[PDB]
Amino acid sequence: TKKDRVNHCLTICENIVAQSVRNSPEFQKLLGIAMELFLLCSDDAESDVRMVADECLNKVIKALMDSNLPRLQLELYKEIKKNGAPRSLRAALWRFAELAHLVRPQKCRPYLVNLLPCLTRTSKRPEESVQETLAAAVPKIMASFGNFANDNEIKVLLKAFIANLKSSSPTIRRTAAGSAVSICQHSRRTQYFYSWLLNVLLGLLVPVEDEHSTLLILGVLLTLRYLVPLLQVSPSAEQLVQVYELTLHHTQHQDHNVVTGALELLQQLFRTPPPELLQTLTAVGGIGQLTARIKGDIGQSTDDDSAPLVHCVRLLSASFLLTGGKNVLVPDRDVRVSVKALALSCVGAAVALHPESFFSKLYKVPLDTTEYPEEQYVSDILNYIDHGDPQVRGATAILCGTLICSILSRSRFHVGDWMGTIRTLTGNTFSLADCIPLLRKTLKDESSVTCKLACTAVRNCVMSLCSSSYSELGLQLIIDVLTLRNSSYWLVRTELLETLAEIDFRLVSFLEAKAENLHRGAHHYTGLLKLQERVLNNVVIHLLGDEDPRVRHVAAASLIRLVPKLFYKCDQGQADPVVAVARDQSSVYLKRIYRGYNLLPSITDVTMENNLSRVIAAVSHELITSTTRALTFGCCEALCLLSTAFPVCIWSLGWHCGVPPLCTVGMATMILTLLSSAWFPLDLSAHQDALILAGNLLAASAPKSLRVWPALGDRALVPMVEQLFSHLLKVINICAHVLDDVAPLGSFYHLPSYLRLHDVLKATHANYKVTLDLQNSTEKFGGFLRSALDVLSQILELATLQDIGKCVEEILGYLKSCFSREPMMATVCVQQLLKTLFGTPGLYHYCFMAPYTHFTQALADASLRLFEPLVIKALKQYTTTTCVQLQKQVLDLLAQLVQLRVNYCLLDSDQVFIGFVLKQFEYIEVGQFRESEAIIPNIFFFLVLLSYEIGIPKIIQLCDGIMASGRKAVTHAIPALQPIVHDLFVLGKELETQKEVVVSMLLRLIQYHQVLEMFILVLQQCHKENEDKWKRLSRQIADIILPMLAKQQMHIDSHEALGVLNTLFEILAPSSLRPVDMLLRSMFVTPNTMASVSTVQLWISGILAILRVLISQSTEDIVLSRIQELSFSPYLISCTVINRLRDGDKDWYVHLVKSQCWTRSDSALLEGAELVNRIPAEDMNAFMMNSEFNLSLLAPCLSLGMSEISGGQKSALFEAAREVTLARVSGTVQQLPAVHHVFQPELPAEPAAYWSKLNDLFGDAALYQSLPTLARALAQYLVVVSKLPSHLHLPPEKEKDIVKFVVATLEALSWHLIHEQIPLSLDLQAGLDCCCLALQLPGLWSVVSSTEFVTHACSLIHCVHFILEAVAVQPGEQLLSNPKYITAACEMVAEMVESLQSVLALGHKRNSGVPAFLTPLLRNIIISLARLPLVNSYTRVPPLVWKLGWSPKPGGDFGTAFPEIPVEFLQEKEVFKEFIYRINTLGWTSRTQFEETWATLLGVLRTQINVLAVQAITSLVLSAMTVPVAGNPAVSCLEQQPRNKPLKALDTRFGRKLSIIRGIVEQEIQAMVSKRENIATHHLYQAWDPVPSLTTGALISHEKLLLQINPERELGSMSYKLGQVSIHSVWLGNSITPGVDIHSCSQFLLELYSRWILTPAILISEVVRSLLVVSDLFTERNQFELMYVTLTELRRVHPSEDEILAQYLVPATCKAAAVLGMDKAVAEPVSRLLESTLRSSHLPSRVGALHGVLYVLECDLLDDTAKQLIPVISDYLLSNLKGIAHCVNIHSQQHVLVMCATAFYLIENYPLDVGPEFSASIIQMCGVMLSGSEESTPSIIYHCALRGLERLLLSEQLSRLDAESLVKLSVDRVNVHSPHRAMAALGLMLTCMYTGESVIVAMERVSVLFDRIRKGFPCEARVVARILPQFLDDFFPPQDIMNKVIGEFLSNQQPYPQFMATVVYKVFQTLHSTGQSSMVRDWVMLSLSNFTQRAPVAMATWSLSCFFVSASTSPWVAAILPHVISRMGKLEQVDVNLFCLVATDFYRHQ
Repeated sequence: TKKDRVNHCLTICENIVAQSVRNSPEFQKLLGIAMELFLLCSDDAESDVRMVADECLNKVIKALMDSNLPRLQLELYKEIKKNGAPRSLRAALWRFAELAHLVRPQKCRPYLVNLLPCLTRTSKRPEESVQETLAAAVPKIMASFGNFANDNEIKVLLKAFIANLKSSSPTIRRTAAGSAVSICQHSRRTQYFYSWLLNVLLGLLVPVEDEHSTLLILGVLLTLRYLVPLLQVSPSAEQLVQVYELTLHHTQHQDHNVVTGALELLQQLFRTPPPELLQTLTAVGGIGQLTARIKGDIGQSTDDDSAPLVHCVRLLSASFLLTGGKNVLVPDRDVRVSVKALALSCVGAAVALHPESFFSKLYKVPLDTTEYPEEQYVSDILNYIDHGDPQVRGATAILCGTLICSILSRSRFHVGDWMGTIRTLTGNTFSLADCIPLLRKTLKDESSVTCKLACTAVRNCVMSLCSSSYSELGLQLIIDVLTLRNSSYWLVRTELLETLAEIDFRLVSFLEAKAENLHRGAHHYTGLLKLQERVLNNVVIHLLGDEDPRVRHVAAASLIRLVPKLFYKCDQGQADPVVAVARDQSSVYLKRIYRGYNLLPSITDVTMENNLSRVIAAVSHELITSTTRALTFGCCEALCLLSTAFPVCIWSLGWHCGVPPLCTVGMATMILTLLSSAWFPLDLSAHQDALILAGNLLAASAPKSLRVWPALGDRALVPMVEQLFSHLLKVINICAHVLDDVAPLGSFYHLPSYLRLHDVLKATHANYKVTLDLQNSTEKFGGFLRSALDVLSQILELATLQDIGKCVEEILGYLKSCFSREPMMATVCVQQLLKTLFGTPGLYHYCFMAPYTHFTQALADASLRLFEPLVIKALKQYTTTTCVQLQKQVLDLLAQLVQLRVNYCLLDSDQVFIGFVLKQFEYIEVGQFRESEAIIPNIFFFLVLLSYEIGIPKIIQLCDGIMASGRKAVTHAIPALQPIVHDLFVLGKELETQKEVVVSMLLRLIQYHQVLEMFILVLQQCHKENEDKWKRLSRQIADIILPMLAKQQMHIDSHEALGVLNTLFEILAPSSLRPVDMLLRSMFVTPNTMASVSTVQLWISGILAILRVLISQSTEDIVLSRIQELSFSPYLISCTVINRLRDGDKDWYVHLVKSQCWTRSDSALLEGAELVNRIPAEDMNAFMMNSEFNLSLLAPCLSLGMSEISGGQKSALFEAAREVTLARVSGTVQQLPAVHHVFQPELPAEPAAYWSKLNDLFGDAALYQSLPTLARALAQYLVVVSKLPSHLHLPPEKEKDIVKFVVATLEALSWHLIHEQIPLSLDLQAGLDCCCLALQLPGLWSVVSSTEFVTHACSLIHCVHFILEAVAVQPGEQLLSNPKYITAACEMVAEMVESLQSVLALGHKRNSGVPAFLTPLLRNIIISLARLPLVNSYTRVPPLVWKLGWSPKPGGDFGTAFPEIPVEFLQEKEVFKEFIYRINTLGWTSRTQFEETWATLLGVLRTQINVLAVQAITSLVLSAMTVPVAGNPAVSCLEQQPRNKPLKALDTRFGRKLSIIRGIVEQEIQAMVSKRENIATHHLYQAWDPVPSLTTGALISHEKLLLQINPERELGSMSYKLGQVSIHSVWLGNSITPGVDIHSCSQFLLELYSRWILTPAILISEVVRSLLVVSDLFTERNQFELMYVTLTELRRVHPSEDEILAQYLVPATCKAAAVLGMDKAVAEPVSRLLESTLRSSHLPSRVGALHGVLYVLECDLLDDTAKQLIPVISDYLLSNLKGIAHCVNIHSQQHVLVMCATAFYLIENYPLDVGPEFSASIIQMCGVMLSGSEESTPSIIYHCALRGLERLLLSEQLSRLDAESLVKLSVDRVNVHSPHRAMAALGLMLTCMYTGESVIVAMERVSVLFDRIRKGFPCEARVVARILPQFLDDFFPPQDIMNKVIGEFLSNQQPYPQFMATVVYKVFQTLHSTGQSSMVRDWVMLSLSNFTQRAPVAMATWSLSCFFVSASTSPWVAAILPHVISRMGKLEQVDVNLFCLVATDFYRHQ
């Protein structure tokens, strides 16, 4: 039945696994019985039976390590106690060590007690096969069952194994020695049990002159080779020196098995020495202080005057390998060559310890000069290079390696001076010139065992020579190893490349330039000796192409060690090779997204990015141009080890090659073509390294690309991500059908390419399930399944819900089968899916000048649910596993189900999982837990985050147990509080008591430098919360740590440790460091003893970190006054004190213009200003600056010379009249007295007789007349400053005298109201315009603020409160219902700002008293005076505070410098509504005052005050959004962006003519039609639109954005109206396309408004509205993605019928999807929400939903199916215009205005997506509305639908029949009566003629312009006379233009020819072109006949003189016409003489 016995064992195995039913009361009985029967199959003796049925028992265990582990391990302990056959007991003992680390620590302590009776019987067994496997289980069992035993159980077990050293078998001697030493690593006390094994063994060799049973001598020396590796009460320093004398007697005790036993013990105690033993041998006296074949006086190891390591080399040589007479070999007959091999390796490991031994004499007393001629030294050790075999010539190859390694490190590379001292002491002649040619020879040796040992000698020896004086010989040994690259022994080639990885090839390139003979060398070569390109192209990349899997892996790790060490020539950092070595030695001595990628700005070394881009150039070249299988295969393994040490996201400029050509996608296009071949994935050793490297190269595009697969946003990048996500779902599809035996989107059935991949994952899985070996790193399926769930993770971050929404079904099925094999990184696949299913330089720079200036810059700053089946399975694993890499990834999966609020239903009835985390705190304190270190930071993050739903009272009692009762702090106690402190201090009366508890615990723990990072968090919140509490706490830790720094209790051993303590004294409050009594007693101290470098090192770190305080925090003056009092003697550490511690008509024209200028006053001002122009311009000041020039001819002289500059050439009008204006300003202030006193209208003469001078030099009625004529002068000059060149700005020296003159003209205004009357009340208006502009300029406003002008800034407050009170405040009222004058100026400004609510608001019931031309002027001037630093601190205090008890002292070197208001007053609503008024209309100042108001509002964040402070945070960001000064509502207003592009119809030669004509028409509209929100003053051409340029730039003027402004807005009215930042302007300031840190304030607001949504229904509505306004200021594609996620989870939860909340979120959700891609997963949620709200009955809900149409329709090329839902929005627009065609007054205003603005945006940009019938019918609905009456359709509805009609014509989109419908409607509206209505209709008549019988139809349009002169107001017909000169010259020739003008000039129905006189003048002088200047003459003849039929006789002669002027000579007749048309009637004798002169120069002109 021998073949019948085989079939029985194998059928029992398969019917247990295929049950699929475990933990059953039927299944429990079956597994016990037939489990003992698997080993009787092995107990039966046949190799056909023994081999077959032992691999079958391993199929049961591994399929049941998850399910039934406690049932498996109970049957198995029974068999050892049975103590069966030596074949039966053996193969069960393999099984029980591998399942020892699978037990739980709950059940472990019963398993320990039962084994020690069972583990002693198998130690007493003499079977030599049973004893072997126990030395491979007592390593594994007692390391996991180690910690659970006391001191009683482990002393019994070690007395047994020593009685197994008393046996004679060589197999049984070495298994009892490795059992004693594996326990003491894990016993209970690792250091206590090392000292106990050394006492037991030396009594077995107590005094050595005995008979010691020479088998038992070998038992004691083998337990000591295993324990000396572990020695590095304690094992004492006198216990270890008894070990060492024991062996030197036993290197002499004769045997060949006992001589070889004490020579392996000596080779290992020098390599890894115990540090107590190591100092007693190098010391000079050595053993003499601890006590208080050879034929000469050696001198034993007790003697002084020589080290014992000088002694120990004399002894091992003359007995083994040297004869004391002559340089001669010892024969191999005497000493074996196994015994001569271990004696050459012990002489080499001591020279690395004590190098002076090798130069010593062999005998101390010389040996018999009669017999021997000469005595020799120990240099005949180096004659064993010629001795025979390997490992003697190879172990004298390694004796010359560490003799050169350890002279250079002994004497610091001084091989000159150190060799002199020895030669006069021991007279040998042995230089290092006689050993390197002994080392150059063994590299060339024959045997491949001799070559392995000579190339480890160059690992030690060529980093010490090459930087030494012998670096001529040091470079040659670099050369010879390069010839050893092609020898055919696989261990010879991998110890080459480690001595080519430790090379510093920046120090190696330096020696090449110095060489001249070494480049030649042998055979006289010519050229360069290129080491670097030959050692990198022809070894390291070349040895990647080797055949062995051993040689390919070691060559990758060198390119991790070579890249920081290259030095390629001529970088833009290091230039020379001299400067290269200097930068690697100055950094040494002078100082949650997934793991793949990065979003930082990524500061990087510029020259370290250059060495990493030359090693990825030659590596992608032996992967593409390679011809072998072996070059492609082991160079995908060298690219996966770069990207885990030099990641791609950090070093992207090195990895970049090509793709996106600029954050990179480097080289990832080749490697996908390797994987898609059917050749390369068929072997799992390097297909798993090509998947970890293709996920690093598609993730470095994540900081660029992100704004199918809609989040990729780069269509050249999508096929690289479509492929891997197709490649990684077909490799989790072949790992699902393999772990479960099932026959063969992700699908590999129909591919024949991936049916080859199913036979390769099934060969590596038949060797795991058959061979039980749990602890393997390399498994190639367990290594391969780790690689393809790591990179399925990193792609899902790029994915969205819309791409994965068809695959959440797919990826969850595979992981339930992929869970059991590797659950550690199968939840890292599950941790990420839930994120994206829920949305989420020249050697003076380097050595000194670059590190010297990081020093001084930080000192000035020191002066300052398908988861429900998968989620339940992961919780059963944590209770039953034991590997603590898996316990760490399960505590992060549950901190994400509580943030993303999954309800606490994972434990539906009980509290099963939370009860198990409390028990694990029992095993850490006692220490019955194996790897608590890697779980204790993540245990405590799970616990604190649940309590916001175990409470924070209970959480902090658990952490107090670990610290005082448990292990050390730097693993357990200090990472325990990093989750608590960050989640308690950063994020009422219950919260105050728990903060006192946590600060007391750290004071017990200050000693550690990781505890000092937690305490920089504590000090930065008290400076923010409460500055009274901030200074109390920095005093308590002042007198703790400075007593520690003198007694050196502070662990500052690291340079991670000195960096934490110096950022502490900056942030510690300077009041606690201001007495220098404490810092000096902690400074000038002496430590206890400076013998040890543990204690020398902590005393010099206390002196370096309290000296960073005496340099910054206190200057030189304070420090040295103290030491005169404190007797700190300079003999503190002196050379006597430091020693005991270490041991212990040219001129005719000039006269005519004088008649109206040198006069008193005239009305000729616009006519007077033109005559001064053509004065010959070389002389203005001679003809303007005179005795009496009219100063009312000087201020309108400034306005006309600006219009020349705004278009063209520089103006002689405007340049020379800036010189005249500012000279008269100075002399009146020179007429003012010297020292100014403040004006006081209440008590004027009571101060002094200063006011006596002020009425005679200033109070003259002749000097008063100038002050309103000099007051119009400075009004027009300060306006144009925003648009003048730099020649024309006001001078800096004349800047003081324009500040002093605003003060002096506003005090002449207050001086008439007292005495005479009002000044003139136009002179009320001219004097307060000089004052409104000096407060808007950045130059003039700064001078008013300084200390010199306290009198001049408090006198504009007394005199603007005197003009506002003497006009508005009727007698017997008020406005609303230090020296004295400063606080009488400070109380004055508080009263005026409360009036802007009531008094000065434009149109209030209280505003009937102010005459409403000052409510523009006096509203802008009360704002800019309370921005002064004299005043501003008091004005922000609301008036309910001063009734309460708040009055601190002011000091700022001024009057009032009050601190800001504390939070406790703001907790009342009436007190809180008045503080928010003072901050918006007032703005802010320099940027320090912006962050003061930010901290006061957040502490407010009872629900009546939660509502009103979310609205206060909206208004603070917008004053950082303003385009000028940004924080001043006086000057400026909010920036807006046109969503209409600039036009195409301009920029042609006919098109540049289009832009001049409609410049004149639009500009006098805004003087009539518009609202002046921007403009305070009364001046005319104030056209100012704050559209910026865009990274912002200059400001765009109003004439350049001619038709940019959107039709949603009233003319010029600047406010928020939902369209401020259009998504055109998001993408080109923040480059994303699918002074305040304003970026800082917008990240903090995304965290706050999501936790309130995910609050009462009052607070639901006002939180969605604050987030839509700040959306102007989101500056990143990371920031727009978080906005869209929070708004969609609301709608499914919050009810649909909340129609306040419904109309803020439809504007909110739609502006996200525009900056985001409007993709197929985004369109279907965004398109459905716009359709429903337009059906709502709530009329302001209709209006917010229509702005969301625009942003979707605006920029993104919209999806083709979703643009068929534009006929959803097209149909709504037709229905509500036919009802609001006739009547607009009835229905609405801003529902009628916003709805016609989006009709115009469809016809231009998106024509074809709507019908052609829809375009022509929006034209017709603006006929009925624009031809309505002046009350049927309002003026605001009129002007906005009409500006959009001339937009569509300039766009070239409209048809030829569609365009002429607009032509007819514009004719009928010019003849309506209202001219502001009729000024806009004239602009439409131009554009139709400017987009286009030809002679005939143009006759009708021209005569429409001529009638508006006749009928029409003179505010209208100024516009018509500027155009019609320029208008007629362009269209039709001047023979036809001439007939209509004069016949409509001479007519009796001409109401005034005055404005018709300017029309005829500009025609002729363009007709004075050379072709038509004579045709000018013919038309003069016909018009003279018409005058003979007469007008009235005074009137008829006036028209004659105007005509001949316009047709005359050039220089002087042409300038007479404004002097002629000045006097129209009123004939004079002076009038008769002027007619004669003009028409006679024409008689000589013919």
